[PDB]
Amino acid sequence: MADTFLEHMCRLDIDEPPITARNTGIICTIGPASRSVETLKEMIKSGMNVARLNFSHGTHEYHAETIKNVRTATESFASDPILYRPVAVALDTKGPEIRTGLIKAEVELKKGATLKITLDNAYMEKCDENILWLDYKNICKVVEVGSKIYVDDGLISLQVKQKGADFLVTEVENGGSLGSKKGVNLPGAAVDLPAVSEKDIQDLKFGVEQDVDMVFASFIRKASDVHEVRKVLGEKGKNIKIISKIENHEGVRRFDEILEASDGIMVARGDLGIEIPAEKVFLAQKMMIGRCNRAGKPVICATQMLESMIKKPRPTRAEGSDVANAVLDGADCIMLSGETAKGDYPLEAVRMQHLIAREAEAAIYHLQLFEELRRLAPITSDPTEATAVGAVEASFKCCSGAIIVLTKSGRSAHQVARYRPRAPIIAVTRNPQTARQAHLYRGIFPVLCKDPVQEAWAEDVDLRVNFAMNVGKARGFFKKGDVVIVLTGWRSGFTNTMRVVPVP
Amino acid sequence: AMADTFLEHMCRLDIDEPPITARNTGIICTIGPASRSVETLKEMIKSGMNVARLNFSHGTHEYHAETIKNVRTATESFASDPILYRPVAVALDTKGPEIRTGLIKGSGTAEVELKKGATLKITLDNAYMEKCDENILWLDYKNICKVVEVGSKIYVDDGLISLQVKQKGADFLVTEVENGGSLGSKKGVNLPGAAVDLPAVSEKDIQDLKFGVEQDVDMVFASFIRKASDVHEVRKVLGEKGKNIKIISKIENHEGVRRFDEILEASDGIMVARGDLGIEIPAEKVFLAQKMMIGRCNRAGKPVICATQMLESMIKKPRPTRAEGSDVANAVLDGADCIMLSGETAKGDYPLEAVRMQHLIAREAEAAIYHLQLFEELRRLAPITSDPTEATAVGAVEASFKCCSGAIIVLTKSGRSAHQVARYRPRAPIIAVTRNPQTARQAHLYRGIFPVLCKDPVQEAWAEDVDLRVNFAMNVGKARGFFKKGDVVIVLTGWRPGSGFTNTMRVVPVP
Amino acid sequence: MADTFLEHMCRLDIDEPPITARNTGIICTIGPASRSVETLKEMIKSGMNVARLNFSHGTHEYHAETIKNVRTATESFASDPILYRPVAVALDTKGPEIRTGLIKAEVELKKGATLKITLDNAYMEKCDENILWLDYKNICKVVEVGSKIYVDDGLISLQVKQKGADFLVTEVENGGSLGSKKGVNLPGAAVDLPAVSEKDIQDLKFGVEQDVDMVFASFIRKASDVHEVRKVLGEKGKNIKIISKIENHEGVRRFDEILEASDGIMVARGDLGIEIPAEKVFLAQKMMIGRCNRAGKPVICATQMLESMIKKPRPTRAEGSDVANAVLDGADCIMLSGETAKGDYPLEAVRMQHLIAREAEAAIYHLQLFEELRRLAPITSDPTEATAVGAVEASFKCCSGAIIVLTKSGRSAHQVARYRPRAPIIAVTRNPQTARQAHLYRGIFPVLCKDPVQEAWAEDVDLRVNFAMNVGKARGFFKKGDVVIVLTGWRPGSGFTNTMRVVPVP
Amino acid sequence: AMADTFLEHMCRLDIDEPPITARNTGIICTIGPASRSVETLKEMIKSGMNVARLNFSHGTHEYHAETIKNVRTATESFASDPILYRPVAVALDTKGPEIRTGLIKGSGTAEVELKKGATLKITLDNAYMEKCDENILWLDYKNICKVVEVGSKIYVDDGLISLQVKQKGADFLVTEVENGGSLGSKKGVNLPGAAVDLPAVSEKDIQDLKFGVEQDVDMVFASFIRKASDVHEVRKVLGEKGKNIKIISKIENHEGVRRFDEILEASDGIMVARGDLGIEIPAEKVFLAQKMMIGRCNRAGKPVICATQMLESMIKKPRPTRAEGSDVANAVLDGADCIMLSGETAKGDYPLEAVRMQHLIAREAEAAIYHLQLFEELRRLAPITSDPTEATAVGAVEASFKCCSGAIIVLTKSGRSAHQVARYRPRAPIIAVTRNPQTARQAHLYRGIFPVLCKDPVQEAWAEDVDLRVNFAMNVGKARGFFKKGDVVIVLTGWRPGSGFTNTMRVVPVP
Ligand SMILES: O=C([O-])C(=O)[O-]
Ligand SMILES: O=C([O-])C(=O)[O-]
Ligand SMILES: [K+]
Ligand SMILES: [K+]
Ligand SMILES: [Mg+2]
Ligand SMILES: [Mg+2]
Repeated sequence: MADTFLEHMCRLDIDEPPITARNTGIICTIGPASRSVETLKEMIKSGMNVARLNFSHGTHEYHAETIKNVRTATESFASDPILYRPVAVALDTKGPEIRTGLIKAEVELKKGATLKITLDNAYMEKCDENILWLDYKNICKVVEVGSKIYVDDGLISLQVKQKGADFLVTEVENGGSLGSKKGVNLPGAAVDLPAVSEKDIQDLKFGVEQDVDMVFASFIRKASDVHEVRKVLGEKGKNIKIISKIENHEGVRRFDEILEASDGIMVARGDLGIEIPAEKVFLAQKMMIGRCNRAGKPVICATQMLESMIKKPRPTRAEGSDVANAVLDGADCIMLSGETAKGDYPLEAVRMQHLIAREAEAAIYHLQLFEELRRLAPITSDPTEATAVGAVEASFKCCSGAIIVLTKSGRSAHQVARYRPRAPIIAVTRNPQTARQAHLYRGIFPVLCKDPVQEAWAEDVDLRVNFAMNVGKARGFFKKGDVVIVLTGWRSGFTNTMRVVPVP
Repeated sequence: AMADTFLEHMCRLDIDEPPITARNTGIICTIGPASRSVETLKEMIKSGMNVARLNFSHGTHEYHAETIKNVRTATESFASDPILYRPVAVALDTKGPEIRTGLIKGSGTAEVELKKGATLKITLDNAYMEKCDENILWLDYKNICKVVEVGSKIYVDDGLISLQVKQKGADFLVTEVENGGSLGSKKGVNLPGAAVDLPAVSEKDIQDLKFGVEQDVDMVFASFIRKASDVHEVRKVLGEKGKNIKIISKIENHEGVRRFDEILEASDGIMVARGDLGIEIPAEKVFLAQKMMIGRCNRAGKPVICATQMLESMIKKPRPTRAEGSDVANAVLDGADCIMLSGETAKGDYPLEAVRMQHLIAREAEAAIYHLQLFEELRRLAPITSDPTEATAVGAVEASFKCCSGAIIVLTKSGRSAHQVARYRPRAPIIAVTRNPQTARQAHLYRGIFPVLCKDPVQEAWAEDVDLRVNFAMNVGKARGFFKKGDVVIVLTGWRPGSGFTNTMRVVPVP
Repeated sequence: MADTFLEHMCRLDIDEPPITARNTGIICTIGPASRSVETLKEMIKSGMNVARLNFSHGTHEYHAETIKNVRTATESFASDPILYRPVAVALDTKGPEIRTGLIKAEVELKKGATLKITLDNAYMEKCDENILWLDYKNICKVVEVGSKIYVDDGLISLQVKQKGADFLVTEVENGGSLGSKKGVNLPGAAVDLPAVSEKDIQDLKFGVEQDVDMVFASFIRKASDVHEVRKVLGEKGKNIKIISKIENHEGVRRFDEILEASDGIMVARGDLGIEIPAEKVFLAQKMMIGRCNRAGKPVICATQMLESMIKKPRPTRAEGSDVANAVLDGADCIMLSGETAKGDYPLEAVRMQHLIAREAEAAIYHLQLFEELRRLAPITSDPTEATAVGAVEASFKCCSGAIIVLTKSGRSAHQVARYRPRAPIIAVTRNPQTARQAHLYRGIFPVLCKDPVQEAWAEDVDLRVNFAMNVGKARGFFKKGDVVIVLTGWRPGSGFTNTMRVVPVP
Repeated sequence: AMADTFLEHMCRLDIDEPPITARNTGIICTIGPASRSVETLKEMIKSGMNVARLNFSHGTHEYHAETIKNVRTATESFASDPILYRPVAVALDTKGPEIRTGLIKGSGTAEVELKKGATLKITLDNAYMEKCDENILWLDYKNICKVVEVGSKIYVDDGLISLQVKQKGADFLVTEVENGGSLGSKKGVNLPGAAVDLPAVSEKDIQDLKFGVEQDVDMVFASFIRKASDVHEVRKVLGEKGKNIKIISKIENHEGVRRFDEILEASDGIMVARGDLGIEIPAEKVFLAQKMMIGRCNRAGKPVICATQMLESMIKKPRPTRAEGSDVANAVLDGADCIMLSGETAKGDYPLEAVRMQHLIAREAEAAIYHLQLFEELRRLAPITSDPTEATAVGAVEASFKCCSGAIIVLTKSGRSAHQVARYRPRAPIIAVTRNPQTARQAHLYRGIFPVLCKDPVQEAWAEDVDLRVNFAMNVGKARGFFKKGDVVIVLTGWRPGSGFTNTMRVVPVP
């Protein structure tokens, strides 16, 4: 509304409540703190849209049981289709990780002490303060004397003092408590591990068997890595979405070809901020969100967004700012990892991301955003593109309560979301996978129609539209006499009709 | 357009890029001796005329009834092909509170020379009303001595001759010529700064407006409007029988500019009547008033006409001056909905060349509009509304830009749906399909509306009817060269018959 | 101040007086109506800044006398250095003109009649309704059956029906009265003539001898044409400004290379509107003005701006609009031709351009114009460029009465003018030619300091700044207590303007 | 800032593009046990500390006098080389109307575990002020029972523990534990929504402020400012002797946000004190208040500080969390003049790494600012004035962008000329040359200002005095790597000594 971004900031009002709808999807990592069906039901009620399974840990049998619990909780609400919320399942691959071994349970590494790194498997369960095993058998080929090795989210740091043929002698730079099977980072080293290992192949086939909705591919460095994951999913998994995790320097450098090959991007800030200087992570995050926004592809901001809530019921002020600014940047989804997998306050963490995301969406400077997105998108002969941007423009003109989109594949609703309306996008589908995957796109509130198909086209259209009207009324997005925008076809790939209709 | 700044947009204008076929700006032609025959009117229509203006400053009711007959005979000679038929509107331009001189005396030369520094007596004695000459001039404003004083300036004939009042009398004035010149018969007089007390709607005006209602004219151009109550009185004369006739207030004096907002609110549209305006206010200020008025009409979504002397030299020459070509283009760049020809078509030697030149310039200028900025500004200065038709309109225009559509096709009964699209100034032509002949004629007032009159019978099933009128628009656009099979067009329709229900926008390929 | 151009337009107010200063230069063509010392004096008082001498007509002896009269009229005001106005002298070359012979007097040409065009010089003084001689001797090699030939301001038009050896048989398409020695246009034909004829070389050498300030080079088609003009003016004329007249299709197509080679541009709309379709001239006009504004080179809009005032004391409404829109477009100068060379109301024509230009300058949307000029202009290590744009920003911030610029060559003042401040740019120089050429630049009000040079540089700066203070007070540009911007150097000579000061008017 | 849109500007951010040497955002470090020794303060200064914050919520006048002495000793250890000397400001942060609990009892564990649903009695009986435990909790707000009601929430220890009042008494409250946790001694208590009637300026605060004046502090961070009259009270206490001390109002409750405008008018600057603010208002609204206040301070040209938990994890860890890296960067991108460290430097294990991290992030964020849009908007929202100083400042900032200058050099007495430059947010560092030590330290409050203290005697020739100080600035910039010989800088000077005469801008090559 204000004519400048500065005036817009000056008018932000803490006493102005936001609208009901929350447009940014929330991705929760499942683990011991959130694995029970009972807790999952509350997670869903608190706002979880996507359950993420971290395949860096756990057996297939452990993950099959998590998936089972997630679906039990999700389907416990299916008896009321107007209130049912689809919940997607994401498989986050291990990828080319480096891990330490088992502590012979922690030991205290002291700054200045010597610590020897061994590849001898006779020590893989006998790590202590003098000797440390790790599973990267080629480490001696890629690090030099003077190299830095980081352990456990980059908190422990070691300096290589001597390099043998199959061992390293290091000095502890930043010490502290060292546990078992901790992650290792070698920034600057040309780590030669494969993008898709044999474990990754087994995990990906398991995801197809288990009917997952998306894959979060760790440590993607180039387009050929994405093509490899895509080849493994094969024809049977061809509709599974591949989200490439950017988390090293090469992935940032090669981001454009990775984006073109991917269905979406995760800014995987944990590893990313150890691989590049921490003071540069915000630049990469904003670069990648902007480029994904410009391309109309989903982008996830992830890792440590509410980290202190693993142990505290309230977040720090930096965490509140970080969630809000991710939404203001343009992130389609935000994510929780330890805060929901292992923390003491998993439901409070979900509710806080819901609350902050909703406040941040109300603070977006839509006047400039809508202008620049349209200026940066080319002209096209696609009738669905023109109808989508026309519908969004109409939605700003009448401050509609929603844009209702009927969609089989999701494509129609994605095209609308790319132009970032303020109003929620109620995407009506009969395809359950479409409904689960639509959570990746900002603004899309998927609803799963279960009424049988009508033989007459016009009748089946009116049925799904009335379904959306009832969902919107039930959720409090709008009320009788409000005005909504409705996008339909006139005959998949034929969305070309916009109607401005009052809610009955 | 596409450059990120207006300055770069200017730098990229290319005389070698042809414009599109469609011409969006309406052309209003004043009919007179040079254009009155059915034959010539047929060529005027072919050349681009959209509205025939009848100037009631001259002519009897018999005379104007015959002009209207000939306009309609020429217009309906094209009706046998509904695809190519062009509606032609009829406009009545009132005389209003004009001041005119008398006739030059029989003896002597046809015109008298008023020489700088000479004395000239102005009389109201009717014994001189047909014996005007270089010593004594009669005029028909019987109260003129009451509203002028010594030192007052009096202008005669398009402001070209100027007098200064040296002595005031009971029923005369003694003046000194300042700007001399040749004086003919029955010339217009202006008293800038004087409080002229003639009514906005005279007894003659009432009879003319009542005549216009009976003859079924489409619009009235109301001369010398100074305030909203002037407009209301015109509206009251037109009454219930003429309630659908559009009132265009002519702004031609300082008070009309001063009270412009209330006049615009009461009016259906505005004419910037630059002839009288440039005499009532300093000539160097007219462009300011023009740009202010076009801007405010654009903001309000009401039609605005730029009028008078746009191609003046073409009264005697077959090509216009460079100033005239620039004037026509800048009126369109300003945002005028219509442009107008007066003497160029009513009396000049090249009426068809004048119409053709306005059609050519307007089309080039429309291609030069910086739509990127204009569309953004119109949206920002337009309020949010709970009106579904308004949301649909702006949504259709945005979609029209996104796919570079060949047209926006709008089914409309009253015209309103199409006018709401026109207010947002799409590049593409707006084909307004109506079965209402008056709607089709009045639609010429709005930039970009190309009205087509469907004469097919109403199909029993609404959906079938709609598709009939859409396909009619498709045939018209293909025939006029606006688009071809496989192009994308925008189509706006209602959800039920009647006015007020336009809520549906479709992006469809042309068959 | 409005946030949108649309709202800016809506707020234009006919009752708001403009400031006193008029920033757009007025160029007047001198001719029979305006040649006398007595009239030239009134032309200067009415606002004429540049006297244009059209070398399509007249002998060197005739033009030498014109120049003497201009300088007599101009120096008649030198008595008072604070009110003295410099007046430049412009030579407008004949160029590759095509002219008909002598009728030997006018004939009528009827539509549909036959007219024969001959190169036979026996008929050169025997033009009539049947036979017409023109001086372009290769015309048959460039025209084709069916081509259009335009005579006399494009008002008569002929279509070639038969093409011979030294002959053309035409049909009269647009008739009318035909006098002697009228101009011919062959739009679409690839005319062969030199851009610099031998007569042009003698005329340019004459201009150097007469100390003219600028050359208006007719029918410039390419950069090498401009190079050839520069070569002829030579070392002796190296400071004469060369303005290329764009008036054919080739000049528009090759505008960029011509602008780069030129000191400035004239949009010569008369010939241009016959060479290209009349409805396209406004596009060429705004293109060239925009490109000249972007390059920071002067651009003149010319021809038929107030044409009806050749015979009438007031202009038409389209002529009022044309002058104003030229200024709104961004033209640095506007020009009068027949209106002052030969018409009945030369002083009224000048006064009207002065009045319209001032009203138009007050209506410019400076908020957007200053934003876009900066965006399009490069980052530079040149200190005077940075100082100039800093001075313009400062002038907008404090709504200053003027920007005062001391300049030897003009360049420092030209750099300010490119950023288009609202405030007048008082350019103080001791170089009289600098003072005359500065009229080419929108906003520059040049003043000629005649005081001797003070031994102390610092005192000589203050003296020249105090001179501008007195000029601005006398002309009513500002009053004591107003704030102005002052631009100066740090050491004497050209190329050191790096100092901006905000100071009260004493 | 070169892309035509903010979105493309984002798309072009390049992690491999190194930033300029200069860091423009001031860093304020809270001093405490971790950072109080002279040896550590010297390393704090080298790491980037610009302002030392003394937290008067804790410690005696003796303690704070010694802190001030050590800060001055470390700062003046660099004074031998005036080219490299960095001024360091001293800030006094008042206790204000704090509410705190008592000491945990000596018996049992050091902290007591409060369990969800347990009963906890709050008492005002002083016999318990050092005997708090899991059943009884003393606090020091003797009027608490008069401002809370049954149902009210009471928060303890950074809002981490929450209690609901279930029963009221004359000197006690019975509460139920809502959010349990480990309770230590002398923790902060918040009563959001309650009408706490503690004075803005207690007698203790008055003694602290008077001690601040006597110890020559540079600025005061006034806690819990709710209204302009609170600010006027601080200013009156500082009095004539303290009239040059800058008052920074800390906004940390709902009423201070509500009355922000009148507070900002009365204050020299603002601190967004997010610690208490995020307990007094919902945590999810803090970012809205932060961005509003930063925007309104930027619009007003007054310094704004973003404070609290910016690098909180670094109290215990040598690297920050990803959210902490993003928070610091976004504070700078919002427009914060300074950023602050609290426990990170006052008591943490990694004070030097925390300072260095803020310096590294702020420098990267400053290179990412979209100056193209920022400079346009700051100019559009700023008034036209006859103030010649203000016109000179915006002109130098425009010139700095035009030639990509290495610095803007500003000679200033009071600092104001350099403040006026900083308000328009140049990319180039502002080297503010002053002989007033207090001006130099206070200049750290303003984004972009690099203060340097000239220790040369005044030259009798004004022109020679200017030149001496400008060349000092040249040598500073070369030593610090802000520019080299042949680079171009902007120089602002006045036309006579004293404040208010800045009116000269020069573009000069670096000698
Ligand atoms: O030569 C000229 O000035 C013209 O043709 O307009
Ligand atoms: O006082 C403070 O600094 C706070 O509460 O954030
Ligand atoms: K993983
Ligand atoms: K010439
Ligand atoms: Mg009139
Ligand atoms: Mg010419």
